[PDB]
Amino acid sequence: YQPTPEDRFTFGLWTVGWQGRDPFGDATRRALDPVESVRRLAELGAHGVTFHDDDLIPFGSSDSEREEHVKRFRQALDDTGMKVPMATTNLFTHPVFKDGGFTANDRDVRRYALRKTIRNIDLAVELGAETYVAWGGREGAESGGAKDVRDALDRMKEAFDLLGEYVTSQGYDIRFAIEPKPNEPRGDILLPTVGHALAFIERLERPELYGVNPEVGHEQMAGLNFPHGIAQALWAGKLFHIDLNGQNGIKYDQDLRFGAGDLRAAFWLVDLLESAGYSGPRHFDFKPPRTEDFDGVWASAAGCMRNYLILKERAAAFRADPEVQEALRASRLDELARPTAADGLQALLDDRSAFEEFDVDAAAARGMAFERLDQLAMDHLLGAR
Amino acid sequence: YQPTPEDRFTFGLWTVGWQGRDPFGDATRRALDPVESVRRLAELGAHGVTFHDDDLIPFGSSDSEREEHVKRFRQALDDTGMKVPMATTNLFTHPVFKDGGFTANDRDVRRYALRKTIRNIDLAVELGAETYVAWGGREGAESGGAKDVRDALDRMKEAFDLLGEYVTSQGYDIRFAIEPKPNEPRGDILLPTVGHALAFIERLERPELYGVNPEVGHEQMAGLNFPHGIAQALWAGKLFHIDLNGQNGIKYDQDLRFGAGDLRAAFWLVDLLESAGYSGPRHFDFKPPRTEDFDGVWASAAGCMRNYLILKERAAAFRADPEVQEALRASRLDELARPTAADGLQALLDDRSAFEEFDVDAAAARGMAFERLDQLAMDHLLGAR
Amino acid sequence: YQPTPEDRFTFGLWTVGWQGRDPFGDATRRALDPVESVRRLAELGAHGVTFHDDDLIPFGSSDSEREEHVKRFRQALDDTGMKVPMATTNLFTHPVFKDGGFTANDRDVRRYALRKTIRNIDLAVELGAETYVAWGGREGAESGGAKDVRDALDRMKEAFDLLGEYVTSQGYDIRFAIEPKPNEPRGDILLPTVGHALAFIERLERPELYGVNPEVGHEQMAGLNFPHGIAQALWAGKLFHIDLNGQNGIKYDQDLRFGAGDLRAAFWLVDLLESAGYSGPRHFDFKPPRTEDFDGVWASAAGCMRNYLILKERAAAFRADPEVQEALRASRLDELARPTAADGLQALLDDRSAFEEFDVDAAAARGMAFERLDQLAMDHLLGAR
Amino acid sequence: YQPTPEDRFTFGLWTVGWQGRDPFGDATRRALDPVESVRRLAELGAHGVTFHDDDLIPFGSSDSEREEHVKRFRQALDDTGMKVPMATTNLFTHPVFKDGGFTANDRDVRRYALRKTIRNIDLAVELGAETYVAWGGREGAESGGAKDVRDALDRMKEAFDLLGEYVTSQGYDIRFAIEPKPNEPRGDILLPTVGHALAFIERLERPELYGVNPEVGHEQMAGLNFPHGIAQALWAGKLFHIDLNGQNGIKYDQDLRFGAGDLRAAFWLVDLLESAGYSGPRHFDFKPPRTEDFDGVWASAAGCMRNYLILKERAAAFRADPEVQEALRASRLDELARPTAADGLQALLDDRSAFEEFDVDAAAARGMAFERLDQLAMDHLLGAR
Ligand SMILES: [Mg+2]
Ligand SMILES: [Mg+2]
Ligand SMILES: [Mg+2]
Ligand SMILES: [Mg+2]
Ligand SMILES: [Mg+2]
Ligand SMILES: [Mg+2]
Ligand SMILES: [Mg+2]
Ligand SMILES: [Mg+2]
Repeated sequence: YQPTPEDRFTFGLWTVGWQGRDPFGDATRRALDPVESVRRLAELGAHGVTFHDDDLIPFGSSDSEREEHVKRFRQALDDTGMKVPMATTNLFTHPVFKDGGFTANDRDVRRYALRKTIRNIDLAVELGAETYVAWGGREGAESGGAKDVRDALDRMKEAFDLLGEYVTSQGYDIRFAIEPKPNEPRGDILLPTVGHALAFIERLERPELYGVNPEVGHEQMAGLNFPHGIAQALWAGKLFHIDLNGQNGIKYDQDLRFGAGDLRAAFWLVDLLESAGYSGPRHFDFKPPRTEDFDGVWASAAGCMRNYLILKERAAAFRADPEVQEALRASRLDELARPTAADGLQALLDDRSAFEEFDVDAAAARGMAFERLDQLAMDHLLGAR
Repeated sequence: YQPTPEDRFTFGLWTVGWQGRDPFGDATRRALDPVESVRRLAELGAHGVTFHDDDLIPFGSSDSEREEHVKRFRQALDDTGMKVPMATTNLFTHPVFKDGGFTANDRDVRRYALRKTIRNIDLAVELGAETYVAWGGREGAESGGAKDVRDALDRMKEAFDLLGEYVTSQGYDIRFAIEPKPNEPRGDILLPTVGHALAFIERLERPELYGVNPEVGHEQMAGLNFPHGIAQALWAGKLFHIDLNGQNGIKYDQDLRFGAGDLRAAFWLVDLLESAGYSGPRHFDFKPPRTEDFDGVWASAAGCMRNYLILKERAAAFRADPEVQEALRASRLDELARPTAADGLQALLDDRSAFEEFDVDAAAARGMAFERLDQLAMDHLLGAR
Repeated sequence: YQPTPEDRFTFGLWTVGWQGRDPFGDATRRALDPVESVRRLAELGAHGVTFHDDDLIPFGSSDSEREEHVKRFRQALDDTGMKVPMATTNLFTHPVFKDGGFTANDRDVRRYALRKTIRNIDLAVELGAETYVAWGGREGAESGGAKDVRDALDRMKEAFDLLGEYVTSQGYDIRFAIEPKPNEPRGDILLPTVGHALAFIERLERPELYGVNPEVGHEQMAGLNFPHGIAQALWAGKLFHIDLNGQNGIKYDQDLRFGAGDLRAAFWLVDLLESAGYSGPRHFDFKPPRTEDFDGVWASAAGCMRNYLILKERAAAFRADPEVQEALRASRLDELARPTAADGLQALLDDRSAFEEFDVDAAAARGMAFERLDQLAMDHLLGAR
Repeated sequence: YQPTPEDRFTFGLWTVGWQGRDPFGDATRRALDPVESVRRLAELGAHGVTFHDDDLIPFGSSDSEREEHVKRFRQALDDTGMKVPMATTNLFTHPVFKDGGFTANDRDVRRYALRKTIRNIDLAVELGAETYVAWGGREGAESGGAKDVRDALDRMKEAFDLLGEYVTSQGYDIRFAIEPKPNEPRGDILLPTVGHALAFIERLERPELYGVNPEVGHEQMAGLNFPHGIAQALWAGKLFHIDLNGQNGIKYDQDLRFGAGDLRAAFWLVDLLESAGYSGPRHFDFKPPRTEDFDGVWASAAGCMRNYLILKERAAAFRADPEVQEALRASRLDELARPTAADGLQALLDDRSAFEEFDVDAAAARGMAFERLDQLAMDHLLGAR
């Protein structure tokens, strides 16, 4: 189960670089130089890395310092063959963003947030990124009167429209991906789920430029089914990027390594991505627990990739098993894929077998055989066949 | 705090008529005749009632029995002045719907579900309903392989497109409202939140015909902020109807009377509906607890309306208080309503006060004054001013 | 992975016998004769069955009808070799119990609940049960003023004390097990978790007679770690019985087959029960989903036992792996088992290496190596070694 | 609604002193001198303050620096009349505690944790504290193999037994209170709820020395009913202290000001504390949101006390209303307080009115009248009577 760069596994600089500061504790690890992270991730078999502006260039850097930070980083990419497929903006750490960036109540903060974003879009394009992610972690509220949400959505649409005007006027070949999260660090965050983000995109001026960047743990913080939400994003043509990690139910954002948390949900996710032919990066947004030293950091990162590859093998074995293929027919998955009424509305209205002469009791007696099918999936996941 | 029919309070026949059967217990109340419910709700000051087909016409009724059930019902409406603003279809009780209606794996069940729906659309229009609600309570799954969600969404879109073709060909003046719910009775339900439903509507052939019917308790079963979701639905122009009740957190669907559950969320909801000028029915989808006899049924229904009227008074007093109006300016709600960059993208890029000369430390030091504002809201809710 | 009666797998009559009625739907399966269930479970390799009084003897049965129902049941046990290790009382289905049994506000209902329980204790002893379970599903409230919880706990203690007086005066060799549940069907249920039940037992007059009957899905409805709670019950010497099933997070009580839901938690549970030497029944309290016909009922029951046996093999392989044993030493699980201060309080106070000369920075730098250990557990669960 | 020191309102130094650093953001406020906090809280009408050792004496302070920090603090207490009723130990911030204090896998860390605690017990007694709180925020795990919970509970019992030996040998008049929390910052925390903590205390060598310090928001992070848990703690005689704040459901620990979050639960809590005659401190463990400047800090602290006093008035008015007193009799709260069987077991067995001649249908038909009672409580809370 050895990863190769062809598997397209990517990691944020902020993931293996997390120093372990949590709301009740100080850092347990020293800071990692971005160049060392790139080198160490390349040896593990990763394809590339991603970054926030402030991960790569310390906040408040002079233009001269900025140029040398980028130059060092580019040299590490050239030495290793790593790519940078995605970049994003930090609009959440600095105190100025305490009430948001794009939807801060203060207008001057909103204009600053846009300029900070635009400057990193230029850098991302220079480094070859294809996707630009926006996680509005500070957009939201702890109390009801603090934020008029209709006005906030007006401001959010205004910001993303301006960003789309900028990339189209510059001729950039980059697309945007909105990352939803239901809560934390704000009491409630705007666009809290995949669904809310997909709905918002359809009101932007150039919807074709925007998709979603869903994260396993974030949808699970609302108790939702992550594979179901990914299926709706794929159905809409909007899965531009994906963040993989693990989460144990409804609680604080744990960012466990992928495969931890809800293991069966991880299996059904990999089954779906591989069956659908998703061709984007398999990106890990995770935190090595602060109990770990640097050896544990790299073990946890390796485990992300290993677990994806194990689940990929088991899902493929499941779908290729002739006994599973007949169980899928026994449960009428083949009929689900067939149109309900390709004969049209009038023919349906005239069809007495659809109502007047439909035997509801005979249809109701037909078992779905879902439990046999699900035990075949369990046996395949566990390697018990 | 006396309701009048001008307040537009409506109730489902199935609400006060719930006999108290739950998954662990038998019914504690006898069945109510729809005619008696209409009479008793009119005396309490309700505006009208809503129904599922099977609430009004017992399943399996002959055409002759059907005509007399409707005739009796219409006479009660004429005697009381009650209206019927909304109707819906039962696609969840009968065993034939155990794997769904519109997205059942069996194609013949899906065609039956469409014919059952179309027949009740005709009845709804005859009784004057303006909105037709769809709650897909059986659309979903308990296990991952049972339902290919991309195929299921294809079938769901096919069903709603056929329904829109039917109403437009018949010249009906009725619109559809999709009611989301995250889970129960299926392990996960398709279109689980307001957001997912809004996103789905934008892929239908005639999106102008479809909106949402959100329910307080359902969004709270995913831990989401119900007033925030309503604000996004209003922003999109899609709040066609609303279901009011109460829910104590993430658990089974409690359907408590409105004002029970999360009281502060009820206050912010009423504030938003009244400020936005929502003019549709204030519909209660609630269950009088099975501890109650019929006197308790009518007390619980009266309490729904009373709590709405109390909260309406307190929210109005909050917004009209000059001290609250200056607190809103102190927290810069006025600036949130002003465009970020009406001067345009180029002017923003050329504005040195937006980045090069922006004083981030001075802006970061400005307090938001949100806690004073929220205590003014608490004082108004509690009548402590 | 074939079960034998030596594995001690047991099932409630109400599990495979569940007809599929849920709060929104009618039954999808016909009722099962208890004699047929006993026969079919014996062929699958079960050890025995459990029952509520009303599962075996329809409510309101004459003494003559009661005798023939028991006689038929006993003959099926004799023909198959099945045992009855546990019995319990239905104090939740009949409308008279709508506000509780032992803690109903009406005193005459509380006395009736005690007499109904005592009559089934006699039957349980006659059939050889060693454990008598109490699930107070109706003990609780939907509103704050309905139930004074201090008075309710007085009544709950009074009921269990009277039951302990009864069994000791009759010379019965049977013990009680309290089954906690946080909510459903009441809005909040008294003694909602394993912890609350353990604490309550220590205030009874004869605490040695009472332990807990925890259920996987119930602790997960509060978001708690089920293996951790089982460990505390074992530590206290109070794990008298256990209910095995599956649950997908915080929502309605799903009662999925064991191994579904949180698969990793099922692995750690089996590891703990087998390591600790738990010798009681492995009881399944689960519902075959109402999508299934009778073939699916028996497939789902077989899957309960199969999943336990697979996890038992993988946990045993994990603990016997020499590489796992050195990883446990690397993470200092051996030091956790050693007393902190067997030298005593005074020696600890005089030990300068414990404070004055303790090198906190060197200790803080030691990694715990927990992520390597957890990936070894994942590899063993998945059969990737 | 003006607080006086007779109301016994207390605040932790770490509450108003929280600088606003969260897991995704830097501090938004400068650090407060403990002496200034004492002065400002005294002017607001607080009774006293509480502290962790490291709040008052920076970690790593020399004995000489330690003496001057305490001397300054004592002078502020003398100048203002503020008391110190509670103190606690920081066993969670420093990296050395990353795997726990009392239950760390490393034995030398566990011995250090005990010595750090004992040194602050001496200081607490010197400053007059009556209660010593222990919050084991780092005791727990993110993965199943990292922590054998039976061994961890052995170590936890060993630590608390040693602490009880220390206070009894020194002749101190101080008692311990264990503060439960279900999760955060560890993935699962040991003793996660009030119930688990009460059960654990009964296995200590001197149980009379230990009680609980429950926190509103912590029990709500498991979806539990906080007034119900407080009632069980009072019933057991173990409510030694209480932490008041607000929480919006199952998510990260919000620590909102008291009265925010679940407002109805706050009403029922105040009703219970006042009815039961709880005479300990009303302690606020809350965080002014990081959106606020120092004016907002003091507004949020004032709001804690104001909301308690408003709810106290409304609960008193509820219980004194003659119409509420007859509604309580209508719902048979008076019968709940009467023994079920003071006549004894034999008389109950001989009572034919309890079973043979009990009319279950007549009893089942009696409504509980709980909804009328709950609307009277709502009207009183809202000042609508
Ligand atoms: Mg995350
Ligand atoms: Mg992410
Ligand atoms: Mg509902
Ligand atoms: Mg509804
Ligand atoms: Mg259950
Ligand atoms: Mg059970
Ligand atoms: Mg807290
Ligand atoms: Mg606390």
